[PDB]
Amino acid sequence: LVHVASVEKGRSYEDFQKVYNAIALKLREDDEYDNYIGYGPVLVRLAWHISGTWDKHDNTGGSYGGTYRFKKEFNDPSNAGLQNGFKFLEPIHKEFPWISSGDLFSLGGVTAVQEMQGPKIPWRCGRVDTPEDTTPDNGRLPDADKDAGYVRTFFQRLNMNDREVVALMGAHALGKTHLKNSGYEGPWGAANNVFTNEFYLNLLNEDWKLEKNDANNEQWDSKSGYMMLPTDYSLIQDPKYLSIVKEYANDQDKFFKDFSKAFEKLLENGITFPKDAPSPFIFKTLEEQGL
Ligand code: HEM
Repeated sequence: LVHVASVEKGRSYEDFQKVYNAIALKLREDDEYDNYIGYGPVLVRLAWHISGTWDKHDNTGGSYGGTYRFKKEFNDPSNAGLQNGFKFLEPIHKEFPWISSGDLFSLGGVTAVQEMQGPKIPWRCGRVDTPEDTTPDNGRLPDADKDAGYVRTFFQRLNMNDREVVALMGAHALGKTHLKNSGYEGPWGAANNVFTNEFYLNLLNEDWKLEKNDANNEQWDSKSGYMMLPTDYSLIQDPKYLSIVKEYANDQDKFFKDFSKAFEKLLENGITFPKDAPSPFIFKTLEEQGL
């Protein structure tokens, strides 16, 4: 497979900045979702799950085709709870019917990180909707009940190295786990709709206790009322991952710079960009525009 990026016919930077502004205004407005966390966290989880199906060996999956819109991927057990993010974006797609599904789903993730005071993420347009038979089969997204060796091996399929894996996992400062979606329950931290290096500081400074939860799954719980998945706690059990966790815990700016690069790479895997194509767009926040 080759997937060539094709700009939506006749659209420029200003068009995409209007879709970003529509998503960001609705993030502001629907602030009550999930006990006042807001939709920002489920939207960056949606952008990672539609990208995370990519396989570097045959170029299948990834964000390009927008195939989450199809039943098979939509109903994947690993995507439980993402229907909420889909439903959020659906009025925005009726307002801007020209944008492709993969461009809308990935842009939702970018808009959410930046509106939650995160780093600017360069974003490229050009994903093209592909047919229902290009939809990847279920089972390509990662399990949470595993160790550092599984994590390393998993992310190799998306050719992410150690630094990129640790930077990307820092998005778990956002939102929370929900028992009915995944068999896990609880937040990773206190400031869960502000993008900060809090995940790393919690992993290094809390007194974590291994416990079983109500779904019979294990998770690491702290006195503070926070939790960590087996795969998160893996990052301090592996010596290579632990030196990077310490780095980001001591330097949020380095975490932001590395997260920015790794998240753009994740959203663009599998896509070939012609050099006639526009450079990556840097969108302004509502705040920068006075809106
Ligand atoms: C080995 C890797 C990963 C595993 C096993 C994993 C697993 C999970 C699980 C089990 C949840 C809870 C779902 C729920 O009950 O609602 C979750 C939530 C979330 N994940 Fe991850 N994750 C991984 C990587 C990532 C990455 C790479 C990102 C983003 C760059 C990410 C972003 C999120 C976000 C923001 C949420 C919160 C969503 C919400 O609050 O509804 N995760 N993750």
